Amino acid sequence: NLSAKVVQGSLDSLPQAVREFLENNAELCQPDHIHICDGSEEENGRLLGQMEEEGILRRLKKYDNCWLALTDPRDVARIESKTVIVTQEQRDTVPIPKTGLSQLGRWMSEEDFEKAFNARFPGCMKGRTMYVIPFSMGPLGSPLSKIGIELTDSPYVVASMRIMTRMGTPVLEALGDGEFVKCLHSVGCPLPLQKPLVNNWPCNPELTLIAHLPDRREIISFGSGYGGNSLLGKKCFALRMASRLAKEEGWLAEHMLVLGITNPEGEKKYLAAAFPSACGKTNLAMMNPSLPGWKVECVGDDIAWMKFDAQGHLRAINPENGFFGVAPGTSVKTNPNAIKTIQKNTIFTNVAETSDGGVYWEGIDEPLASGVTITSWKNKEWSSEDGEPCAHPNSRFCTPASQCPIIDAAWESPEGVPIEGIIFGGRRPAGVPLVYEALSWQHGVFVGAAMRSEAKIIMHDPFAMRPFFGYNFGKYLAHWLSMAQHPAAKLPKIFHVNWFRKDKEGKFLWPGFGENSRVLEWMFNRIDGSTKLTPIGYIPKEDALNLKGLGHINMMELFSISKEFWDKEVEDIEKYLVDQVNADLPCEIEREILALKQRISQM
Ligand SMILES: [Mn+2]
Ligand code: NA
Repeated sequence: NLSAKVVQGSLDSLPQAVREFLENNAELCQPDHIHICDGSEEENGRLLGQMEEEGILRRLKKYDNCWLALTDPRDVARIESKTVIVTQEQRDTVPIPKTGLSQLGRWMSEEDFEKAFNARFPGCMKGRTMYVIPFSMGPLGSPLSKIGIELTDSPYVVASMRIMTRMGTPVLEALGDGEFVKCLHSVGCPLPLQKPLVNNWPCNPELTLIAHLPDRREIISFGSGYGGNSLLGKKCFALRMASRLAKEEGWLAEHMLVLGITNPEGEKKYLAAAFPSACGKTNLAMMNPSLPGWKVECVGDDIAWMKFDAQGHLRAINPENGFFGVAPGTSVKTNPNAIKTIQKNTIFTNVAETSDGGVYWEGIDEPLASGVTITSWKNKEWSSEDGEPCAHPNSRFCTPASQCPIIDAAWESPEGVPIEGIIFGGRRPAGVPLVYEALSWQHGVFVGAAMRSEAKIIMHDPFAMRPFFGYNFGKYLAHWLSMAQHPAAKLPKIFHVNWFRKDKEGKFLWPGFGENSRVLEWMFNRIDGSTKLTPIGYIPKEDALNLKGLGHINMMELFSISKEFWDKEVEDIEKYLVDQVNADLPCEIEREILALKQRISQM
């Protein structure tokens, strides 16, 4: 029966629980075939060809084994309005706010999700193949890694997951009879197609819904083929579901890159940073530092799982296997290590294509050769003159982590790396200095809680987890606060940075990119035990920041803290936190809000 539809692998080699999960959903989804993925090169190569024949991907002949997917323009991004978490009680998932709808999560009742589900999945894979992706989040076979099984009817998903996770037969062997996260995904276009297909990219924007059911350990996603919505081990599992597991079992799952930096005397520290949208995350994680004798190496550019070890050090591991980076704005100048990374074995999505088979995008900063022309991400001849970008602004590259020329030697050590500093941020055109340090752990938690970033709109993105909390943010804030009562904890120092402060003409006060290494240098030396006290925390004292080799920098304006800007800031932060967090806001946070007000009132 079922075995008759299997075109690769054997039902009988799957652990029984994996087999039951597959059986239950094949019966539900009614796919024409079952493909058990093995993770092999040969399978990958096979699936690429198949994808090329069908028009899903094009070869990028300028490079070694790169491919380009173009999507339906209705499906170009993770969509938060269609993303929900499902729990018996609303409060376990989001706080009940004082006014408005919560912006800290979107809960759906189990009754509502059951109707939503039944309206979408039965028969959804008719006419297509159901692929079975065994994948590990974390180095294969570690005790501290978690495994999932994602069923999908999208080969683009398979190939992306092979890069972004460890996938294939070795994960099934490691999993044996263990537990796993059940992940079900369908693009939602059963054949025969009921609606047109744009660029050979199936999606069902109307019914798109990305659900998480933490008590069942299930992620169920329907109707988008796009990254955050389809690659379920990354945002769905490694951030949302995990942040909730972590709150239960003593650890943290966070939206942080992790880098190791070494000073000219050979001392090395690992730092973690949580930044909101469009703040240069990959750019910092794989920075080529400008300061002589300094070295930066990349552990991860997006997510980190962290847990206190036996001596109380917070150790991080990057549960991903690759980088799903925003492409526009990537160039040799801004991120030479990212460029080198994506020179081969990479999938690109919604970027532009040169006539010689290369890629292109806003900010790539690479003159075209005489006669080379550009095809945009909508498949049309393109020119600067048309008044739309040649690449979608959320376009991506999906690339093996092992290819980063500065990948850290410890990026896959199953014991993780010891975090000595955590860095929060955002895009703040006015008011917020280049760097400041927290006064205490509780104050550091409040700094993360207070994060805002200009996306002409400025929004709150606390800890850069606003779209990703797996559970009540007030409870997450308690969970972080409680780290300070962990026996012998060695708490990382907390900082906040802003690469985007502008003068009155809107020009950047700070050059950023490699020059950010000057700011990392000061944090590094602060971790080693100097400062100038201000109401918002410590900034570097006069002349402490290393400016050698830079053109002029307006230090005074860059580090300026005005009472008036900050009177409004703290009023905004208070309003936000008391309104959105309400009955769940920890008293430690309340005290930090008041204290900042008190300090600001003293200026
Ligand atoms: Mn991210
Ligand atoms: Na997005």
